[PDB]
Amino acid sequence: DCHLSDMLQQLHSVNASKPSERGLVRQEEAEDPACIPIFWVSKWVDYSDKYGLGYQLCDNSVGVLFNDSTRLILYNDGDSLQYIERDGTESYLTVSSHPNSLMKKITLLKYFRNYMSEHLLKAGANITPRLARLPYLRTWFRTRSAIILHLSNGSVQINFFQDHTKLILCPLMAAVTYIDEKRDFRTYRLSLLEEYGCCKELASRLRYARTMVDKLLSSR
Repeated sequence: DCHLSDMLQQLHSVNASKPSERGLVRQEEAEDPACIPIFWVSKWVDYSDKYGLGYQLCDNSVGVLFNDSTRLILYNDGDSLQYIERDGTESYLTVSSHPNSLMKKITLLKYFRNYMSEHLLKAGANITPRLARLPYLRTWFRTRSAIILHLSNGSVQINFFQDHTKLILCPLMAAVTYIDEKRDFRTYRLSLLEEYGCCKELASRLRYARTMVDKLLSSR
């Protein structure tokens, strides 16, 4: 994929600049407001053992990547749907049209939504949000330390288990959004982090992110 290789040059470049090793870190100068992601995953559910991965995007919409490789999205109007077949074909339905062939998949997805509503906290419920198309989870994996979520607008998001820190990388804006342990949000242009450096926390997570993209390319 083009975007994934684009993101690999961006991440390496920023890492080979050793931004945590500057004389004085001027991280704050690296911030670009024009680079704030339009979409990120706020909540997610790993029912992969029987059904697949359900997630919530920041706009309150939800989606599932089923085990049969199919995909379904529910918009924030709570009725409008998008179904994407295994072989990539998209289509638009309402829930209330009652398609018999999708009721199971509707119900499944509805469970997911209901569940993240009562049982999970919204990651980045604060972030100031910065017109674009609504993406689906292209693919995902988890390791021992994080879960990686690869969206179809090019974006890759990473959520570390240890301490709740998260990354939203966009290869189009060539920008990274870091979410620290206090749920504070900041967006950076990767090349300005090269120039003005950054703290040891963000640098070490960007060093990790690059390995995860090496994992995505290897499995794509």
